Amino acid sequence: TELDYDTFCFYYDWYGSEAIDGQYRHWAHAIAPDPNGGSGQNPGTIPGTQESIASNFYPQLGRYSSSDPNILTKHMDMFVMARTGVLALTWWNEQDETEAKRIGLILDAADKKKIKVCFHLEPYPSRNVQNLRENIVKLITRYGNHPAFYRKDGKPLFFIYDSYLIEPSEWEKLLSPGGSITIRNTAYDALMIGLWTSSPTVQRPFILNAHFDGFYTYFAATGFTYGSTPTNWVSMQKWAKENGKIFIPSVGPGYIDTRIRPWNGSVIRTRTDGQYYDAMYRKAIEAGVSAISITSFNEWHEGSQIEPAVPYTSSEFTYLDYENREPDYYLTRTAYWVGKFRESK
Ligand SMILES: OC[C@H]1NC[C@@H](O)[C@@H](O[C@H]2O[C@H](CO)[C@@H](O)[C@H](O)[C@H]2O)[C@@H]1O
Repeated sequence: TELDYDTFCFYYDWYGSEAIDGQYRHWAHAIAPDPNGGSGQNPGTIPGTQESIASNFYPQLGRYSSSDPNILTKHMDMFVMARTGVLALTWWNEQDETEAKRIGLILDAADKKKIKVCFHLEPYPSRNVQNLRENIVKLITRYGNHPAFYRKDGKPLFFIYDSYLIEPSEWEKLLSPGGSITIRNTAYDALMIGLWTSSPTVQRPFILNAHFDGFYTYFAATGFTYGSTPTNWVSMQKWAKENGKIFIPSVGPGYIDTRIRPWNGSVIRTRTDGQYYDAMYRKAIEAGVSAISITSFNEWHEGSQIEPAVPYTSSEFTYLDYENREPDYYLTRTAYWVGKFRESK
């Protein structure tokens, strides 16, 4: 029954409905050009109609709005069902007051069920260490006193997606104790969790020289990177422990993004009735880590979601579904692994 507060589930608040947002945002989505394709590609778009959404799966809740209070209550009950104590909220620096209202709604809904919220800092336009500092300050100032705001031993925690886009010489200005714009030992200090992608030869000095407090791996597809290859996790944890870093491996129930990335079929990982998820979660537990991240609650575009999905077929597409499992199976199976994680933590 207890929620686990070292289990972080990646959450996306970008979905819209006609009724609430005036358009089916994200259910409608651009199809991505092939990176190795020609020069003048015209991939098209997915309209976000009932028949055709930007996912290989279909949500039980339909084409929902992330701002719908009814949807928010349902998602928070699903977090409770999954025993996942922390919602890791995608954050794109939209800056409009709509973003603020939405974050406020999520924090209020989370706190009713004693869920905590931390921020997942995305590669927003012109992201750099100076505006990242400004934004961390704004987020802590604005939300740091909310009861649902996540802290570990007094410290806020931020996941930094695609952190490699900013060189360690830049990171050190923000994250070194002697950094020219440091947050260390200020009111705005936080646990900063960077993305580990490739081999230890590159990643080890990256993490040390950038002064991250920890690292995560994000990708739900096993083998996509060195960091998302679970057999590496024991050795990654031993390095983390040796160097005083927090390792938060990411586990997911599967992966498929071919509706929006039709050229990306080699990254597909089938769910095989839960067997994929079991194998990956088990590997994280066996690595003896102190925290786990789940990719994802509701990244519907990438087919990594544990949110309940239903069978559905339209003239546009035959959606995948949870096969010989109920719509809520990945929630309850998450709860099962969280219990196992807790027993040996
Ligand atoms: O949260 C980290 C990372 N997760 C996978 C994606 O959600 C990615 O965003 C990119 O891809 C999505 C579609 O899957 C697209 O909507 C978004 O605009 C891209 O930035 C995200 O950064």
